This record gives sequence, structure tokens and C-alpha cells, in this order.
Amino acid sequence: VEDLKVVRIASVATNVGGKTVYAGSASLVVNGAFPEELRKQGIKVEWVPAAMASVGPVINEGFASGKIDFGIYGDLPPIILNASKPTVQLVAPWGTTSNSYLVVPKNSTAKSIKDLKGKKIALHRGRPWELAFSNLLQSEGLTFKDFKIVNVNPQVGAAALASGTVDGFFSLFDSYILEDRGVGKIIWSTKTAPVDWKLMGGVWARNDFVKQNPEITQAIVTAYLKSVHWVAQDENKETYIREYSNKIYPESVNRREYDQDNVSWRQRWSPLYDVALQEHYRKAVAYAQASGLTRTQADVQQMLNPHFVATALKELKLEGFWTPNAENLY
Repeated sequence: VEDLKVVRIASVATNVGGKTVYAGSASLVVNGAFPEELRKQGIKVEWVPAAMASVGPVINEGFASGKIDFGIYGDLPPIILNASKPTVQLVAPWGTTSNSYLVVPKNSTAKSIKDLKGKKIALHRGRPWELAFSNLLQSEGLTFKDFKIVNVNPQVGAAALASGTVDGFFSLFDSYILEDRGVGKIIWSTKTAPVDWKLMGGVWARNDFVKQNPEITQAIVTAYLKSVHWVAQDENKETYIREYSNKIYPESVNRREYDQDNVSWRQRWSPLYDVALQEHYRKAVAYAQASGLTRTQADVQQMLNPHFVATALKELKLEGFWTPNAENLY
């Protein structure tokens, strides 16, 4: 019978064939040594699992009402929350969560986005990967104006491309299934893009919680990075793939997401607040407003707090384990 501090931590969760998937980082932290190590510190973690579209009325809302303290999820929601009012801080970046991919029907002429001018492209609007799409367009001097954008989820979009109902499909690693059923081909991917075009996020903390409890916040961040250091070693890549990845999809699909990438296995897990992170966040906040997800732009600086990872890396002797990325002069 101990005197524990209850710390409420949210994650995005999904039940697949009797089990629960958590968005990459969380599964490792929910299923690893993290809860137990915090227990030694006098901290009881309590999980607040959230279905993939309860994120607003459960996570952002729990943050808003102070009923949640930490949240392990993507950068898009907390950006939307923070625009309304500064509420939440990034205290541990989880690295780069996903590449994005351009897929064309198996028998297509198309070799790069240029070839799809005036064509139908299936894209789930208002999703983080829309930023990568926008970037790619910008990179080659194009706009949304130059395409008919079919706004559909990845499943409808996948079915549509397989049919030849669209001429292109922009999505994440679910794209590989289309290659496997022999009905699509990937022709572009963020594996050839700057690091900031990749999806991000991590461990978000309620601003008031941090201000009141720097010590506990630190214990969480230090404990988090311990888990991350463990998974970021190559010998544990296969364990991650088999135990902690996205089980909606076959292991080979999950495995291909990391294949031939310009970011190593270890670097995918980087918690560094490097130039490429800052830039991604600057870019993401601009896109959130332009796509009308928010009226306002969140102050990027007040939303990023590098103090805890800095303390943790010194404490864990991991100051040289990751390397900071610079601005990619594209």
C-alpha cells in the first residue's frame, strides 16, 4: 500500500483482432518497462486510450478541462488545440512517425507528380500527410488548382485507385498493400524528401501540469527515453516490427515503411529538437491555418520545450546517440 501520484496519459488506441494497437511510440511505452520504472519514482501512470476519432472530444478536451496530463499522439491535434489557446507543450518528440507515398495505377504513364496535372488524386484532406503533399506541390511549382482532389479516406482511396477511378493516391505505408495486390505502383515517397516532410509528434504535456510539476515531468521524459533508447538499437528493430508496430497491417508492410529510407532506424526515433523539427513545426502550423483547420496560428516557440530531453540525455549518457538534422537546401 503505497502513496502514488496518479498521472493520466492519453494515447490513440485501436482494437485489432482481440488486441490493442497504440500509435507506434505508445505501444512500446504501455507495454515496456515504463510503467514499472515510474512506479519506483512514486508515480502511477494511468492510461486514457482514445479511439482514432475520439481525439478531439477525449484527448484535446481532456487537456482543455485539465483531466489529462500527458498525451502521446501526433502534432496535428495539439497544433489545433494550441491555436484556440496555449494549452500543451511537446516534452519528448517521438521522432518521425510516417513517410508519405504517391501511388499510381499499375499500368500508368506517370513517373512524377508533374504527370498528374489536371488528373484525379485521392487524398484524405485535413490529415497530416496533406502537408507533405502540399510541400511536394510547392517543390515542383504546382498548386491544388492543378488537380481534381478527391477527398476520401485511405480505404476508399485505395479502392478507387485499384479501379482506375482516380489517377493517383496520396497516403502512408498502406500504399504498399496496393503493390502487393499487384494493382498499384509507388512512384514518389518522402524517403527522398527532407526530414521535415515526415510526420512527427510525441509526448505532449499540459502547460499547467509542467509549471506545477517539473520533477514528475522529468521522471516521465527520462523514463520515456529509456524505452526509446532500447527500441532505437538495430537488434530490437525486429522486435518492434513484430510486437509494437501497426497490427492493422502485415509485418512486411510495417517493415517496408523503414526500408531504404534517408533516415536510419535509430534516427527515426530521435527526440532532438533540431532544425528539421523546428521547421516541420513552423511549416505544420502555417498549413493548419491555410487548410482552415484553425483561424489562428499557434506560437511555435511556446509549444516546444527542449529542457526535459536535454536533462534526460545528459542523465542517461545519450548526448551523442542521436545526431541533429540541419535545414535541407532543396
